[PDB]
Parts: sequence; C-alpha cells; structure tokens
Amino acid sequence: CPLMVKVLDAVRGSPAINVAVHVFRKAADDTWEPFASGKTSESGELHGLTTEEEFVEGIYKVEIDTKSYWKALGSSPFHEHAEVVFTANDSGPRRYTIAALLSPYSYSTTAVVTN
Amino acid sequence: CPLMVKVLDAVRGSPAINVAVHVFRKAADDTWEPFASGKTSESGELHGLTTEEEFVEGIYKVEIDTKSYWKALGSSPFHEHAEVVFTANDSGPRRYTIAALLSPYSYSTTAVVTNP
Amino acid sequence: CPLMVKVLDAVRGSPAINVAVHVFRKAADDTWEPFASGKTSESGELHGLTTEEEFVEGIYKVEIDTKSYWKALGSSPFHEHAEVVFTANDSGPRRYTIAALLSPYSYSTTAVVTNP
Amino acid sequence: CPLMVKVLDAVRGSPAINVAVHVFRKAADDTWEPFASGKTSESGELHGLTTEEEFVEGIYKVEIDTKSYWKALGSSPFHEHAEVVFTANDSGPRRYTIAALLSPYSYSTTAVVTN
Ligand SMILES: N[C@H](Cc1cc(I)c(Oc2cc(I)c(O)c(I)c2)c(I)c1)C(=O)O
Ligand SMILES: Oc1ccc(/C=C/c2cc(O)cc(O)c2)cc1
Repeated sequence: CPLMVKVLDAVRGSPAINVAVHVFRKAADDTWEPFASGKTSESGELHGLTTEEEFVEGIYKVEIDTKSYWKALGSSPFHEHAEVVFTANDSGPRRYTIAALLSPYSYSTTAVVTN
Repeated sequence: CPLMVKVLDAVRGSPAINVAVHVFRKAADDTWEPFASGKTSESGELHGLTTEEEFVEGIYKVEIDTKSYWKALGSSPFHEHAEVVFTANDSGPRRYTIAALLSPYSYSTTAVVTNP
Repeated sequence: CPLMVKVLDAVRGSPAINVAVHVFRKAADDTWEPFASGKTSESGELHGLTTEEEFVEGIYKVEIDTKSYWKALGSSPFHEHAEVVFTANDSGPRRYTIAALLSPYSYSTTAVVTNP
Repeated sequence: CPLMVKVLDAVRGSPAINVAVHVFRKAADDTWEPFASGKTSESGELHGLTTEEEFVEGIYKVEIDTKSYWKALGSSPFHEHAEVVFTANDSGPRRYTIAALLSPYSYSTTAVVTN
C-alpha cells in the first residue's frame, strides 16, 4: 500500500465517508491518465489504490469530489473538488498518505511520507 | 497598531464578525493577567487592542471566543475557544497579526510577524 | 477587482512574496483556457488579475505555483502546485479572495466571497 | 481508549515524533488540574491517556509542546505550545481524536468524534 488517502469533515468532526477519489498520472503529452479510484470508507480512508509495482515515479493528481460530498449532506459548497498534485520520488520514503480536512469554503491537505 | 487579529469563517466563506477576543500576558507570578480585549469588525478584523508603549516583551495569550461565535449563529461547536500563546518582542518591537480560520470542529491559526 | 489572491508562508510567518499564480477558465469544449496570471507582491497579495466585465460566469481554476516558490527559497517541497477550482458568478457578480497558507508538505486554502 | 492525540509535521511531511502532550481537566475553581500526559510515538500518536471510567464530562485542555519539538529539530518556532480546549459531552459519540498539524508559525487542529 504505497498510496493511501484520508479525508476528514471539519463541520461534523468526523471522517468524510463515501467521498469519491480519483487518482491520475501525468502522461508524456501532459494529459491526465486515469490511474486508480475509489470511495472513502466509514473511517474516511481509501486503501488499496495501487501496488508498489504500478506506482512508479512521476506526477500524480488526487481529485477528491468534495462538491458531491457536501451536497449529499445538504450543505452548499464552494469548490468543485479538491486537487492534490505531487511528484512521487523513489529517493523519498516509500509510503504516501494524502490527508485532507474539508470545510464548505476551505480545505487543508498534508502529506505524510514514511518508511 | 502592533497586535491585530483577523478571523475567517470556513463554513460561510466570509469574515467572522463579532468574535470576542481576550488577550492575556503572563505576570511575574506566572498567572495570566488580563491585557486587552475587543471584538472583530464587519471585516473580521480587530484593531486597536494595544499600543507600542503598552505592548512590552512578554508571553501573551490570545483567546478567540469561538464557542460564543458559533452559538450566536445557532451552532453547537467542539472547542471552547482557540488559544494562541507566544513570546512577543523578544528581539525588539514587532507587529503581529494573528489569523484564525474557523469551522465548527476545527480551526487553523497562523502568525504574520513584521519589521525589524 | 473581483478576484484577488493572498498567500502566506507558515514557516516564516510572513507574506509569501513573488508567488506565481495562473488562472484558467473551463471552455466550451471542457479544456482549461488560460484566463489571467500574475505574481504576489511584497504583501503576499495579487491584485488586478481581471475586470468585472471579463470575469464572467464559469468554472475557474486558480493554480498557485507553490513548488516554484519553495524551490526559489532553496527548499524541496511536496506538491507541484495548489489548485483551487470553483464556479464563479452563478448568482450574479461576486468578489472572490482566494487565500492560501503554505508549508513545504502542506497547504490550506479558503475563499472569502462577498457582496450580492 | 476514549481520547487519542495525533500530531503531524507539515515541514517534513511526517508524524511529529516524541512530542510532549499534557491533558488537564478544569476544576471547580477554574484552575487546570493535571489529568494525563505522554509523548507521541513514532507514528505521531499518543494512546492510552485515560479510561472510560476516568474520562467524565467536563472541560479539558490538551497542551502540545510544539516549541520543544521544533527546537529539537533546529527550527525556530512562534508558539509556546498549541492548546486545544473542549467540552466532553456524553450525548456526543464516545471516542475523541484530537489531531494537530504543525508548522513553525501556524497550526491546524481538528476533532474526530466517533462511535
Ligand atoms: N494583511 C492583509 C491581507 C490579508 C488578508 C487576509 I483574509 C488575511 O487572513 C488570512 C487568514 C487565514 I485563517 C488564512 O489562512 C489566510 I492565507 C489569510 C491576512 I493574515 C492578510 C494586507 O494588508 O494585505
Ligand atoms: O489518522 C489521522 C487522523 C487525523 C489526521 C489529521 C490530518 C490533518 C490534515 C490537515 O490538512 C489538517 C489538520 O488539522 C489535520 C490524520 C490522520
């Protein structure tokens, strides 16, 4: 599990459950190729997106469908989605956690990169 | 104006207006002595808390009354307040902006510290 | 000035100066068309990106070039940029401030949306 | 485990390891009584602070010694510590996670409250 996504809800103080997450890899021609996707669990986590063999160095985009999340809760949001764009580097540690903390007009995101 | 406080609401995407703020300074006996207080304006800003003369070196606590803010809007929040505790003016006078971004179960705070 | 961008540095406690910002607007064919660009000033603010006339309804992407910022300061950061994607002016003209707070492996962004 | 503390480092993109954390309970006379304390683990977590029987309703303060953390890494910080002050309410869900994301001149904190 080299890539994990964790999503929290700052309005309810809870994991953000059943949020759609799409990961893309940047192709040679600067387009975004679908790579992996899923929905966050009851604990706000999405595991099993990729494998060590598939997750090569490159630029990746993690798109979190925040707009749909907020609308399903009956709350009016600002963003279309949250985007996290980063380079995977084999020099760095091997496990990437992308965390995001959501509010209707704001979000925070951090990377936890460990061995 | 060497100490300013700015507060935003992350639910509304607006300034957080009418937020009460209490500033304390640690006394010689290591208790928290009341130093200044005020409330944020329509722009979410609180100016005029103190003066260059009065804002001496010390350890200061800026308490932002987030629970009262949210309750006044009919919301039950998690935190009692947001506390920002820092040493000021240890290398000479500086200007401090304490910014805070509020959600019902979360907040962020940052400091912008300028000149010398 | 209907679109403004403000960027802070959470490591230094200062405005993030000379941050490049590129704004795109989604075209009829659903590609991202370049709309405006600029860089933050000494105050960490970017004004004058667009005009009320030009800033029509649409889906906009504000790309803040955080990697170039950090690399220019001799730091290797995590993200390529911070992207802020939103629908604008769907209920008539509004003024948008996009704020971002930067750390080498993290950022926060919020929107302040005002009048009608 | 009704109370857990998790601390992350936004400069290095890592858990915040060996951070001192002190929890206090507000007494009848408005003073802060020591309640529990510890140091975060290699995963930036502090488990086992209290038990269900001990963690009664009331106002609690979680003090995270951010200044010492940053100084041990050779980095100059702004805050003396980070403080998180909240009421424990038996009406709400039963497990509290206090999370904090640290930078030298900023921090974020959120509560994840679940059953
Ligand atoms: N100093 C002003 C501009 C300015 C606007 C805002 I609005 C602000 O407030 C926040 C609050 C949070 I919370 C953030 O995450 C961020 I980014 C900015 C700050 I500080 C400065 C000038 O004179 O130009
Ligand atoms: O298991 C976990 C529990 C909580 C967290 C919190 C992450 C987090 C991310 C942010 O961008 C801001 C913040 O205040 C917190 C991460 C992992």
